[PDB]
Order: sequence, then C-alpha cells, then structure tokens
Amino acid sequence: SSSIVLMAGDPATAKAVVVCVANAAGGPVNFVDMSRAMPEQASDVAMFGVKLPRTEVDSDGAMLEEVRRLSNAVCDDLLAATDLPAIVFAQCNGSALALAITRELVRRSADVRALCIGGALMRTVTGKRDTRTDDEILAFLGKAGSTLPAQPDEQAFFLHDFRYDGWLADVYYNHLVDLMSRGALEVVDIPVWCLVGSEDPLVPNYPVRFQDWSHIGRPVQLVEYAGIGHYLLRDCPEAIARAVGSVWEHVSC
Ligand code: NA
Repeated sequence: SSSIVLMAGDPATAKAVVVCVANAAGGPVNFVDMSRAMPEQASDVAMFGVKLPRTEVDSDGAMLEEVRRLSNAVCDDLLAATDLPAIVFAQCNGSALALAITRELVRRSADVRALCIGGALMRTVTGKRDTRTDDEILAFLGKAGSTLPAQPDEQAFFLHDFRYDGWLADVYYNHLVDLMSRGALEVVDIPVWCLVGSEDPLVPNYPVRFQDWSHIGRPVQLVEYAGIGHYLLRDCPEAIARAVGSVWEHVSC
C-alpha cells in the first residue's frame, strides 16, 4: 500500500537517500540493474523506487490533481521512512513527477539537496497532445532504440501506460509553463544535474537547452555519457548509480 519501495541500501545506516521516478511506461523494475550497482558506486545512499499507479482521471484538471496527490503520497512515505538528506532522480517522462516531488519536499522544509534528471530537458512551451496511432508510437520508439514487448498483451499494457505517462507529463509541464507565464514559478535553491547520453535523439540541442533547468533550480550541471542513447537505465545503469553517488558527494556538506 506504500507508494515507494526500498531497492537498495538500508535507511538505518545510510547517509542519504535517492527517490527514483521511472521512464515512460516504466516503474521500479526499470531501476533493478541500477539498484544492484548502488552498493559499489554509491555506498552511502539508500534507494527507493516510486510506484506509478496510473490512477484513472477524466480531465486535465483531474490529472493535475492526481500529480499533486501522488507527489504528496511519495513525500508522506519517504519522510515517514527516513529523515536523511534526499536526492530526487527521474528518467525521461518521470521528470514531471520528480519536479512535483521536489517542489513538495521544498514546501515541507524537508532536507532535499539535489534533483538529477536523465534524458530530459525543461519544457518552456505548451506541449502537443499525442495523436499518433499505436503503430506510429512503436515505430518511433523502435527508431529511438527502445526496448519493446513482443507479446500483444504486454504491448497493450505498455501502450496504455506510455500514453498515460505522456499525458501526465504534458499536463504538469503545461502547468509549470502557465505559472512561469505569470512569474509564479519560484526557482528553488536546489542544484540540478542533467544526465544525457551523447547519442540520445530525443533531447535536441541539449548542449544549449540543458540550461533551461534553471527555471527549476540552480546551478545546473550537464554530464554526457558518450556512446549511449536515451535509455540510460538500460544501457549504463552502473554509470547512473555512480552519478547519484557523485551528486551526494557534491551536496554532502
Ligand atoms: Na531508460
């Protein structure tokens, strides 16, 4: 019934915690390999994965309400589990919920010290809804290098969850763009790391656009993973665990 799951370390002995939001259509399972690397690459950091219930909602307003509910539930469970300094991690579309979680942690005066986002850039314009067909999505994801299920059952579940996560992230970022249009989005004094595979085709012009994360927090740091595409949790999970360890090192004081 908890919104989070302990995947590595032990909060009774750790020096910090990282709470992790999965890529589109993903969940804690997508972090298994990364978690297995944490004791070696990030010894002092315990790791929680966020469960994505994909609560049914009937409007953009209800989706935003759901983002708030889910982020609040994650903060509830995290702070109930640990007082340790916290790093928030997200891959790709999970960035939306990660931002919400980070902002709520800041609102609660929790000891949140960094935001680390893989394979995503800040959105500064109202987005476009996804009207592609299922075959169009699968062709696009295949070209981008995604892993895709072969069983039609798994394909249907994947496409449902992918469409849901894209809707959630579009609604949340559109909300942030609205706030920014009124000067109502406060930058938080939380450093931001943007981790990008140099061959990632979904973050165009990231060497310049990564700095847009400064609408969220500051300072902003870019780290490039040469030879890697968009799927950092699949193709260099040890490197991302190490990235979390490095963040902790940077914010440990
Ligand atoms: Na990935």
